Amino acid sequence: SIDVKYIGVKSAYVSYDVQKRTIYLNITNTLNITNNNYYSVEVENITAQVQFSKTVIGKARLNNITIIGPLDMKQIDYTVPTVIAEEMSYMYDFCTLISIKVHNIVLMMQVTVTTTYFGHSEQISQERYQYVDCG
Amino acid sequence: SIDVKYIGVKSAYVSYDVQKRTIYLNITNTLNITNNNYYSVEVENITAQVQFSKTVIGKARLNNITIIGPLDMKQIDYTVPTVIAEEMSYMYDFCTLISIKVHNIVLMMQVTVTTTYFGHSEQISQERYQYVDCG
Amino acid sequence: SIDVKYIGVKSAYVSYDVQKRTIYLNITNTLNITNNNYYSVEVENITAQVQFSKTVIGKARLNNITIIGPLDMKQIDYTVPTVIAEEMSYMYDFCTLISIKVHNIVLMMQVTVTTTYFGHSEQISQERYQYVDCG
Ligand SMILES: *[C@@H]1O[C@H](CO)[C@@H](O)[C@H](O)[C@H]1NC(C)=O
Ligand SMILES: *[C@@H]1O[C@H](CO)[C@@H](O)[C@H](O)[C@H]1NC(C)=O
Ligand SMILES: *[C@@H]1O[C@H](CO)[C@@H](O)[C@H](O)[C@H]1NC(C)=O
Ligand SMILES: *[C@@H]1O[C@H](CO)[C@@H](O)[C@H](O)[C@H]1NC(C)=O
Ligand SMILES: *[C@@H]1O[C@H](CO)[C@@H](O)[C@H](O)[C@H]1NC(C)=O
Ligand SMILES: *[C@@H]1O[C@H](CO)[C@@H](O)[C@H](O)[C@H]1NC(C)=O
Ligand SMILES: *[C@@H]1O[C@H](CO)[C@@H](O)[C@H](O)[C@H]1NC(C)=O
Ligand SMILES: *[C@@H]1O[C@H](CO)[C@@H](O)[C@H](O)[C@H]1NC(C)=O
Ligand SMILES: *[C@@H]1O[C@H](CO)[C@@H](O)[C@H](O)[C@H]1NC(C)=O
Ligand SMILES: *[C@@H]1O[C@H](CO)[C@@H](O)[C@H](O)[C@H]1NC(C)=O
Ligand SMILES: *[C@@H]1O[C@H](CO)[C@@H](O)[C@H](O)[C@H]1NC(C)=O
Ligand SMILES: *[C@@H]1O[C@H](CO)[C@@H](O)[C@H](O)[C@H]1NC(C)=O
Repeated sequence: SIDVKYIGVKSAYVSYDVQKRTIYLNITNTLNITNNNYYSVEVENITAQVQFSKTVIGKARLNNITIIGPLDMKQIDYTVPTVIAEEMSYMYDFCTLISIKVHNIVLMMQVTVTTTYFGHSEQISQERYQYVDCG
Repeated sequence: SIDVKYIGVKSAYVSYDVQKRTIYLNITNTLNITNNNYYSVEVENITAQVQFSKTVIGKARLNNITIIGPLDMKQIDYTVPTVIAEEMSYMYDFCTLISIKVHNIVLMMQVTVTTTYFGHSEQISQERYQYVDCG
Repeated sequence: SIDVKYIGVKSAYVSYDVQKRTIYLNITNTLNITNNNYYSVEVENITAQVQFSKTVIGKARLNNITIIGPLDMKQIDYTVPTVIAEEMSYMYDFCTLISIKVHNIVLMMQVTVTTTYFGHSEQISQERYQYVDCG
């Protein structure tokens, strides 16, 4: 990345801003902007690139061979009982939340067992989070 | 990436902004903008690129061979009982949520077992999250 | 990517904006904009690109061979009982949600077992999330 910007409200190169209930009288504004941008990003000069994978098996006895990749979830139990017994009561639940395994952003790249790779990998995440808002 | 921008409300190169209840009188605005952008991104010069995969098996005895890739979910149990017994009660549930395995963004790239790859991988995520809003 | 922009409300190169209840009198605006953009993106110069996959089996005995790719979901149980018994009660459920495995964005790319690939992979996601709004 080159230019990553997070701005809460207002982003401006030039901002002539006047707010409310304001007197803006007898103003002479002169502005000259000579802006130039030159970009040379991700230039590659490879005369020879070689990726080689070789597997050779000869008169071999293989048994009980197990290969497991990443992210192996096994024998997982969730138990969230919710028992509510009432007896001449006044129940007032305004905003009650029961969240189980809530995912917002899941970015996965090159999650493998055997990988051979060359170059650039980029991940960018921007957000403005707000889970619960009870007024 | 080159230019990634997040702006909450207002994005402007030049912003002459006047708000409410404002007096904007006798104004002389002169503006000159000479803006130039030059972009040279992702240029590749490869004279020779080779990817080679070779597998050779000779008089080999293979048994009980198991290969499992990523993201292996096995024997997963969710149990969320919800028992509500009432007896001359006044139930007032305004905004009650029961969320199980809620996914918003799931981006998956190159999730394999054996991978051979060359170049650029980019992932960009932008959002403005708001789960619960109870007024 | 080159130019990724998220703007909440207003995006403008030049914004002469006047809000409500405003007096905008005796104004002389002069604007000159000489804007030039030059783009050279994703240029590839390959004299020779080779991808080679070879499998050779000779007098080989293979047994009990198992290969499983990614995203293997097995023996998954969801149980969400909802028992509600009433006895001279006043039930007031305004906005009650029961969500199970809710997906919004699922982008999948190159989710394989054996992959051989060359170049550029890009994923872009933009959203403005709002799950629950109870007024
Ligand atoms: C604004 O400028 C004009 C011309 O120069 C002038 O006549 C006027 O008096 C100025 N305003 C005030 C409030 O003096
Ligand atoms: C920008 O404009 C002003 C306005 O008179 C001028 O004086 C200045 O020489 C200009 N600059 C360029 C680089 O054009
Ligand atoms: C890549 O191309 C040639 C070959 O190597 C080299 O002379 C040149 O300077 C390189 N380009 C850049 C932008 O570096
Ligand atoms: C390992 O080998 C034994 C006997 O050789 C067999 O009983 C067992 O099942 C094998 N393991 C697996 C995971 O298959
Ligand atoms: C605005 O400019 C004009 C012309 O220059 C001038 O006659 C007038 O008086 C100015 N406004 C005020 C409020 O002075
Ligand atoms: C921009 O415009 C102003 C207005 O007079 C001028 O003075 C300046 O020389 C200009 N600049 C260019 C680079 O054209
Ligand atoms: C790629 O093309 C030729 C061959 O390598 C080289 O001379 C040139 O400079 C390269 N181009 C860039 C933009 O680097
Ligand atoms: C492993 O081998 C044994 C006997 O050779 C067999 O009973 C068992 O089922 C094998 N494992 C699997 C996972 O098949
Ligand atoms: C606006 O400009 C005109 C012409 O220059 C001038 O006669 C007038 O008085 C100006 N307005 C005010 C409120 O002065
Ligand atoms: C832009 O327009 C203004 C208006 O007079 C002028 O002065 C300036 O020279 C112009 N610039 C270009 C680059 O054309
Ligand atoms: C690609 O074409 C030729 C052959 O390599 C080279 O001279 C040229 O500079 C390259 N083009 C770019 C835009 O790099
Ligand atoms: C593994 O081999 C044994 C005997 O050779 C067989 O009973 C079993 O079913 C095999 N495993 C699978 C998964 O088929």
